[PDB]
Amino acid sequence: SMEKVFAGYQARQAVLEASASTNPFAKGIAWVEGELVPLHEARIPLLDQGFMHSDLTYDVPSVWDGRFFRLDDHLSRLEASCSKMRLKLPLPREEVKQILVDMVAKSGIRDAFVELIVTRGLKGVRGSKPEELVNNNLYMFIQPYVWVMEPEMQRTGGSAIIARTVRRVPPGSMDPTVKNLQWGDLTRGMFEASDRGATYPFLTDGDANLTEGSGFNIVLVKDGVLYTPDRGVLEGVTRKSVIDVARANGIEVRVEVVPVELAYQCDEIFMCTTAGGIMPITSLDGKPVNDGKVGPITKKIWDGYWAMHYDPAYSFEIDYE
Amino acid sequence: SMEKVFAGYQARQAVLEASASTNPFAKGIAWVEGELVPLHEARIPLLDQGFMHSDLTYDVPSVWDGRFFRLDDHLSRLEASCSKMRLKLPLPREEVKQILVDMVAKSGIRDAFVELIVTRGLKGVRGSKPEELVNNNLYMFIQPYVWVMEPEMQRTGGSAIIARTVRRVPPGSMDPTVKNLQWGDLTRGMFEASDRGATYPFLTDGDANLTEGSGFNIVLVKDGVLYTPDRGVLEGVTRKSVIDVARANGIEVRVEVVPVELAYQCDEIFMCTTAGGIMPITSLDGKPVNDGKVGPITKKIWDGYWAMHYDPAYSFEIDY
Amino acid sequence: SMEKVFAGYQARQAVLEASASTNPFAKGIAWVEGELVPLHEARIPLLDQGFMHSDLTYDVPSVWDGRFFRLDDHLSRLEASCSKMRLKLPLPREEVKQILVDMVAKSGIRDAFVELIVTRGLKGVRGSKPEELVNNNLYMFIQPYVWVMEPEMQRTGGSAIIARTVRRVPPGSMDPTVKNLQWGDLTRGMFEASDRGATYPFLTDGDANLTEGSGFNIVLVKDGVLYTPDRGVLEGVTRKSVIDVARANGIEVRVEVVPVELAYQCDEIFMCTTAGGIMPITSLDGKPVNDGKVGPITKKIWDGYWAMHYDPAYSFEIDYE
Amino acid sequence: SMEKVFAGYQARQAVLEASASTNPFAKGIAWVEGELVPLHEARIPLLDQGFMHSDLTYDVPSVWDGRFFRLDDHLSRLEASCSKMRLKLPLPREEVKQILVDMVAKSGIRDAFVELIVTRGLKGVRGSKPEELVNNNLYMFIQPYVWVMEPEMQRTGGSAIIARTVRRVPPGSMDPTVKNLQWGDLTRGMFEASDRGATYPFLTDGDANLTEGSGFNIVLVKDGVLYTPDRGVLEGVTRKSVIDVARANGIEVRVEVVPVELAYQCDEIFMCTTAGGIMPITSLDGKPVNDGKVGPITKKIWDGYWAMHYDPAYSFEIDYE
Ligand SMILES: [Cl-]
Ligand SMILES: [Cl-]
Ligand SMILES: [Cl-]
Ligand SMILES: [Cl-]
Ligand SMILES: [Cl-]
Ligand SMILES: [Cl-]
Ligand SMILES: [Cl-]
Ligand SMILES: [Cl-]
Ligand SMILES: [Cl-]
Ligand SMILES: [Cl-]
Ligand SMILES: [Cl-]
Ligand SMILES: [Cl-]
Ligand SMILES: [Cl-]
Ligand SMILES: [Cl-]
Ligand SMILES: [Cl-]
Ligand SMILES: [Cl-]
Ligand SMILES: [Cl-]
Ligand SMILES: [Cl-]
Ligand SMILES: [Cl-]
Ligand SMILES: [Cl-]
Ligand SMILES: [Cl-]
Ligand SMILES: [Cl-]
Ligand SMILES: [Cl-]
Ligand SMILES: [Cl-]
Ligand SMILES: [Cl-]
Ligand SMILES: [Cl-]
Ligand code: NA
Repeated sequence: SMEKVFAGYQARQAVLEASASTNPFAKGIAWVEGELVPLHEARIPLLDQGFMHSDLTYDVPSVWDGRFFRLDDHLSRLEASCSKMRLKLPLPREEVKQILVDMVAKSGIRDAFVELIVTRGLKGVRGSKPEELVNNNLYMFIQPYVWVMEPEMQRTGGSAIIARTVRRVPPGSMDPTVKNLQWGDLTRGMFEASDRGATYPFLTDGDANLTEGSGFNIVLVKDGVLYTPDRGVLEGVTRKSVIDVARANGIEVRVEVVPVELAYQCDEIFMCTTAGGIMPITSLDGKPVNDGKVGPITKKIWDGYWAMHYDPAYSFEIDYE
Repeated sequence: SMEKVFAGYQARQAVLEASASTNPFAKGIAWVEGELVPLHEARIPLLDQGFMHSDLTYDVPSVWDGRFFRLDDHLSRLEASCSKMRLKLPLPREEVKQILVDMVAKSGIRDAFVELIVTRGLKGVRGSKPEELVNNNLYMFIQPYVWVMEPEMQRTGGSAIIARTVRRVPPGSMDPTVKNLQWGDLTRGMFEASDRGATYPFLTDGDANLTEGSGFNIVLVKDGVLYTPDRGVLEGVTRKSVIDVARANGIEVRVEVVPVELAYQCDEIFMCTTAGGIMPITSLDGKPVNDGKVGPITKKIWDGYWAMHYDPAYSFEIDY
Repeated sequence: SMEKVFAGYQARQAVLEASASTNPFAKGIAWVEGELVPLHEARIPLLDQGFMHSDLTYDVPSVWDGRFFRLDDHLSRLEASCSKMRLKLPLPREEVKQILVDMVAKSGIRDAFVELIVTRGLKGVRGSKPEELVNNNLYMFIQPYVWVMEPEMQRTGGSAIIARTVRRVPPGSMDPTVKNLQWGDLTRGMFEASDRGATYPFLTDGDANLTEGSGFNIVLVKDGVLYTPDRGVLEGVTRKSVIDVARANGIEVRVEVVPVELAYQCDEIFMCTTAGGIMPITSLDGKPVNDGKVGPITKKIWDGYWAMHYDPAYSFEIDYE
Repeated sequence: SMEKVFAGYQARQAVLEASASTNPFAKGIAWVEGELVPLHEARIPLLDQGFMHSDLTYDVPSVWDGRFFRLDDHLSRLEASCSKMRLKLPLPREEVKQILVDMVAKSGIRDAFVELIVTRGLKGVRGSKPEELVNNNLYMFIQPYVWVMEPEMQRTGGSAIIARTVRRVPPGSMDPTVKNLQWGDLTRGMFEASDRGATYPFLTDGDANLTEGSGFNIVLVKDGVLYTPDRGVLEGVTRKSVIDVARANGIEVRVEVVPVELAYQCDEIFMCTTAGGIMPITSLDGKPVNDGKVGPITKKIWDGYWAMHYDPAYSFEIDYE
């Protein structure tokens, strides 16, 4: 149930904040050039191309109730993203896995936002031969779980708008399956949502089709069928878990081109991302979605998603010692 | 004169190199939270939104022969970029000017690449009211002049391609008049150019029109008339200087939609940006541009652009 | 003041409507291969490439109160469209205008919809040399004045929507300054407007900018300044007349890129085309434009536009004997 | 065996030519308002919206060696196209099939190009209720088989270019799965190919991906795998047959987004459409495709495609009495 899941998070959260006075990693821990530092003290070289030209890729696994969730899927996506950008994970994947879990155990964080960043390094791409672009930089940090939609808002649903002043960066400019931090369009959508009195922007592809929002995939529900865009979006691990939950309940999920018009004619809407999970949308463009309540299929997806966090096929326990 | 301008630069480079053993700022100086540090030692907070989400704007003025070139145009464009992104220059504009001048003077660099970065700060835009987004961060650094085209290549021109695996980010996603560091498409084009045996990628808008390249504007020349794209590109200060020079010489500049086909049927091609100046392109898609030599109008713009660096209306001397 | 012009047309309508029994051309007259036939009896070859592949351009001048309005501008734009499409007006422009006034004369129509069509001919472009594509076909007809907005609606303003299920054909696909009959996107927009309970669709370029609608240009007014898109649209003769009226009245004109958001924050909206003239819009997306009344700048352009039809510099009288 | 197919076609061509003196339908037959006329005498009303605004859909089945090829697949696609455009086939599809067979038998054409056109009718969409737009018009005609690539050129393959002055109309403007005659972009591409010394234009989607050409789908072959675009194109019946032949031969076909770069790195290229069949491309942008010869996998698809014309699951024999 939703109340039991959030009550456990609130308990573990309070325990974490009580440890902050004696554990300098309780607010987060970062890995910078082989050194573990408190997150809010972490610094990176100004000349790092991940800053100078956002020449990087990244990925965000999570920890819930002391259990890493689908970590191997995120590490595999990071490696695929690195290869698409001609980057290379600077450490063996097995060592990265050991460092990540050790950082979580040192922080004591039971519900964690985990981020890995692989940047081009100190040498820019311009005027460089491929041989001198191999010293890629790696940054990792753990921090308390981040909510794109706060737990209280998940009980009643959120408000969204179809963005009309900004469209998603097309794949011909930037591959949206390569997770990146070049959030120019998404930051614009967030400003438009604030100007229009809503919280979440839904960005189109400029061809009257839905893509994704500012840090989440979009799923529409109409007549017992789930619809989510197949192109122009990140292939989210949460979205993959949504498909797993729907298949277990005999619910069809159509991963295809989704017209904007369907968002106005569907029964339920919810957002999905690692930093938040399953987040219902009960208002669109100032009007309620159907009856303005969290739909029944959304709760089924919501309940199943968090149940997967204790399935040993998708999670493993962390030894905090 | 190309040889005269470059010979002066190489001579000043020897002076800078000889000073490096006793000046820790000779390789660059950075301004971080009110502190001046050697550029290669400068560090920024990991949680800065300029890194966490590239939530920033920036601008790049330059120094040549100890003269700041068109600094007030770059400072004004940075302020216009900040307002468009709901950022604000964290220091008064005049105070920023004196810091940059003092930074250049401390470094001893006579030909300088100067960069100013304004990021959102330590708090992200997501789930935030406008009041908690006013603590923007400022980063500035001086570094030796950066060449998108090396001086020796400018004498003969470079090789370019029309990018076919990537197109420019449309203005409906990111305003290209707001200078930003989200170079996803530009970095892809640089890889495609390397894959195809050329140096400079020319990105289209996907609608079969030219836009800009990986850090430079594009100007085509046909029958004595300059053509440069009017939308989907940065309004470069170098491009504005090109128009200034062509204005003084009676050369018509057409800032309009430029179709891709014109790049294959023009007489001269050259790029322009602060990090390099006027850079001729004598080869396109593996084929020569006209006669494969640097064109006469390009040389006219070239000579006029560098003479502008000693015009008091566009520059001022730095007291080292 | 609308009444004088409308009553003139309404009274001239009765003279034409009462002459329907006697006049075989009161409902229209067409020019097909050198012969003149009643409009609703005209026929074209099935193999004409103007039908087989919409391989044509066209233009619509008009007659008002027995005065051809800016006919030479429409003829020049037609010749420009032909050259851009590698077509050629199959008769000297001088013979075309003489044939045109003769057709209006025999029809007796005082307020007429005139349409010229130049098609590729009977031979298709596919697998053909340039020399085999020179026999272009010409089709011309006169028709009673067509209103994209009824005169009664023009006094109160109409309802419009920003199309969300369709966007305008980009110039890189089809040159919108070459007037064509490939209305696939405009027809979809008209269906969307009917679906959403409005009359007129406003199509975007997919990049959150305004373009044009189904057969008209769009003009926005805010703080006494006219705004109309500068690309991706037809350079309409009515729009050029709107700008001309603005020149004579000291109005600032901004022919530039108009973002979609300006339509939701402007003071007045009106559309313009030869088939209807100046056509106000007082409702957008189900909400009133400003105060929902025909704004003062629109009424100013409206009165000036129809006064040009009696200006000898822009019109000339037809001799009906 | 390309000779076996082409020689049989030439023998039937000689028989049809000798009958042209006595048969007025040997050059084609058209169905216009229930009347059968010689194709080159067929006329349509000028005011038909299929001409006035290209407000129509169409489809092209074919006859080979006296056998209709996949006719019901074309009729089903025609019905799906009509429904998407809010049109309706003006006759029962079984009667339409009976009429088509009767026209082919009456013409004596053994290898035929068959075209069916459904237009909006005489009343335009602009300012109309759904009731007044139900009188759709139907045009059908038979004519000798049309070759987008001549049989002799199919032996050595043709030359193509990636169009750089034009891009395909995006689906947000016009649905490419709805076969239409609004060939504005395709005609421009055909002119660019002629300007650049090539025969066939390959149009991109504007996002550095391949779509289709001027009346054909595009298939790339690399390392034994077939690639063809999954969006922005017509879902061709010939393309469907290509997938059928490749599946019967254990050859993988990937219907997915195809980057432009793959066209410059692949082993074989061929086009496919009803009017011509499998058409190899051995030159791209003035350079040979691999060795410049018709590839082995292309010939395998070529042989299987024509063998399908005698498979009872994809063809049926016409009784010419
Ligand atoms: Cl609490
Ligand atoms: Cl994202
Ligand atoms: Cl986030
Ligand atoms: Cl299905
Ligand atoms: Cl649906
Ligand atoms: Cl376990
Ligand atoms: Cl354990
Ligand atoms: Cl000097
Ligand atoms: Cl003229
Ligand atoms: Cl033909
Ligand atoms: Cl269509
Ligand atoms: Cl849009
Ligand atoms: Cl109309
Ligand atoms: Cl019109
Ligand atoms: Cl009279
Ligand atoms: Cl043979
Ligand atoms: Cl009409
Ligand atoms: Cl027989
Ligand atoms: Cl029926
Ligand atoms: Cl070429
Ligand atoms: Cl699609
Ligand atoms: Cl298919
Ligand atoms: Cl590839
Ligand atoms: Cl069957
Ligand atoms: Cl069958
Ligand atoms: Cl048979
Ligand atoms: Na959008």
